[PDB]
Amino acid sequence: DVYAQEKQDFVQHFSQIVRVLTEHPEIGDAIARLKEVLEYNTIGGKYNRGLTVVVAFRELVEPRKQDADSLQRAWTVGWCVELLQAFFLVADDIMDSSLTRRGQICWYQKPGVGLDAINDANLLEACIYRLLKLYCREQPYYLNLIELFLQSSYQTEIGQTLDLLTAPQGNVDLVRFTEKRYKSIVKYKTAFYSFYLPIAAAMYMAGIDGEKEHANAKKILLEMGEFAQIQDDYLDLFGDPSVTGKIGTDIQDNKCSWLVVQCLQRATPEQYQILKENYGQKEAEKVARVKALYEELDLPAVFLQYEEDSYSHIMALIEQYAAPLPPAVFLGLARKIYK
Amino acid sequence: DVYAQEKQDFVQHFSQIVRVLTEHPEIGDAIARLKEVLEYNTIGGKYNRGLTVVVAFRELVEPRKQDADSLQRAWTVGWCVELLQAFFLVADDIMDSSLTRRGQICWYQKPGVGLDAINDANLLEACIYRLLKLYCREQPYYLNLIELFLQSSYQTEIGQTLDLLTAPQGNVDLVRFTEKRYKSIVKYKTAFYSFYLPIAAAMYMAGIDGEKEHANAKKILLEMGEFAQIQDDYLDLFGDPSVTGKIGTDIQDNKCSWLVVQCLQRATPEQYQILKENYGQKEAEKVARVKALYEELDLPAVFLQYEEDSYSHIMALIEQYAAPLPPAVFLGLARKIYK
Ligand SMILES: NCCC(O)(P(=O)(O)O)P(=O)(O)O
Ligand SMILES: NCCC(O)(P(=O)(O)O)P(=O)(O)O
Ligand SMILES: [Mg+2]
Ligand SMILES: [Mg+2]
Ligand SMILES: [Mg+2]
Ligand SMILES: [Mg+2]
Ligand SMILES: [Mg+2]
Ligand SMILES: [Mg+2]
Repeated sequence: DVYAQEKQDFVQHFSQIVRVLTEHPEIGDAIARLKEVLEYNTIGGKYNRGLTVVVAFRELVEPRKQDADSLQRAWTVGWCVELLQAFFLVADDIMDSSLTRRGQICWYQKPGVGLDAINDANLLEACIYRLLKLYCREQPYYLNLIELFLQSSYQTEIGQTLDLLTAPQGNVDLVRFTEKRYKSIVKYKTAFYSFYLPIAAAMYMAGIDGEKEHANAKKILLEMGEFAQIQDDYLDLFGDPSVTGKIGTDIQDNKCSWLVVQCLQRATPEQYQILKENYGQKEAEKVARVKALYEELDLPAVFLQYEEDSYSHIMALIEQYAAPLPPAVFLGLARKIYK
Repeated sequence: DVYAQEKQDFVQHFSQIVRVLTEHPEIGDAIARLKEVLEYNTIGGKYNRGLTVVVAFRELVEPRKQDADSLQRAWTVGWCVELLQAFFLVADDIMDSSLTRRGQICWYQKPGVGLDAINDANLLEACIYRLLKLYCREQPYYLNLIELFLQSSYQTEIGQTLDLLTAPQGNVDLVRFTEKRYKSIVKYKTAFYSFYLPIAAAMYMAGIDGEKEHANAKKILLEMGEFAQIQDDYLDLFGDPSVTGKIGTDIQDNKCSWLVVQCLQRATPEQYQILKENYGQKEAEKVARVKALYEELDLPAVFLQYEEDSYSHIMALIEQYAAPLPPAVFLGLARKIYK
């Protein structure tokens, strides 16, 4: 695996990122806190979004053009994608009332952190533009990268607004949980930043700035993003937290999950009433009742059939839109998403 | 007053900003929520930071160069400074546990908003870069403006970290409340975004990009920022909430206020013990005890003498560093700050 090898080399570069971001004695205490925020929240994941930048860069740039400075800028932009994700996740954990992430308690759940995590999240986002300035300022793709990260943040935030508006706390929202609504939330809240952003960053760094090539890449990557969020929704309830590193909250949070959308399409009038009575509530027995209904409607089997259909669809889109990019750019990512 | 006239003309342009930011039917609901966030949080203030952009622009640019498009870009950048402030304040109200702002309950205290305000704050920040792209993309100062707003956000966030680290909830922190600590917090948390950012934005728009001229402007503006935060700290306890539009929380939040720093410099060993026992706690009787101690040490009189000394100092800095900029750029702002 092209990711599995480059993984340890990627993590080894974190130490330099922290040193450069921690490099005015008056702000000493604030800088020591930023280092703590970085070390707790940006390290511990699979680093698939950040590694995608590095792997795509090595596949798109001519090896004679892959000098020490060029590769350093590639790893740094990969770490900017990981920082963007860390910004979103620190805040998403507060708004989703989550307990754990990447095998440890959520940063905001830590004694002595609490709602100060809001500012900590904003500092993580600020660090992206600090790194882009320090390493890419004199490059011709500088403005393209800045605008890509800003645009990806706007899209994600619009997606999170849709996610939160469809999931009001204390209100029965089954009418809102439609396939059309689900597809819009997922496109904006995760597909852009998770798949389009790292490949587009590598494309701009390789000097591929054409509107058509970015549109063709986006066509594959947004569909891959849709499947990744469906899988994330499935694992929220049916995944092993020792593997996922987090505890699911979608049922309690009244979320427009892929699971609830599939339930509503297959439920009898009686089964709809069970869902209405038990969904979007904090009671453990009500959550268990929803999971029992999902297993009764064979939703894990419906998911298994969907993964197969989605995989074939994404492969047909790679055949249609990959050119002139090497298909291996999209196949490597598809190998990581589909298990 | 050059601000008092241009105030109504500034507010009249908000309608266009909202229309352009609310201009894909799938994200309809999210866009309707963004409009609600903008209308609740960006309108209702004095608009002094946003007006500073417009007034400084008209004073720095030749009237023959002040065309309809140029002025439209000036009002828009003024509204970007107001959006940046709205982003910081929506989040600062959550972390300071505030109740009201600009005469109404804090956005997060609204029933049905709560911690979703975290995402709402992030959308306000995203809107800045949406407006810069839509109006300033083809201008030579585009990258300078983007970098100025990003740098101002980083500085402010570093300042807020320092503010929160010096004010731990549940801990007696009087040792930390020094003049040197206070001056660092204030420089970063408010002075850059409140005074340096709007003048620098107008300077870049007028084609004044020289390192020396920006350094000379900053020398005046950061000192003005220091006084504005001291006045804000004084009004937190001794101001009229019908005038300030907000309720003070500095004593309850264990903040390193200018007032507590002055108290600690003038307190007898007995008075220090009263402060230690009553500061940084939510009990109304303990807050009242701290205010009684402040009035006993004549801190409102100490503030009155400070405003006079600060005013003379800022005027001496205008005489020293204003040139070649018209002194009226700094005098107009000084007239607004000093009451
Ligand atoms: N997309 C952000 C984070 C998530 O994927 P996560 O499962 O919390 O990591 P969400 O389900 O809240 O959308
Ligand atoms: N500077 C941000 C907001 C304040 O000025 P405000 O008094 O809450 O408006 P703070 O005192 O929290 O610093
Ligand atoms: Mg979540
Ligand atoms: Mg979420
Ligand atoms: Mg999830
Ligand atoms: Mg405050
Ligand atoms: Mg504050
Ligand atoms: Mg205050």
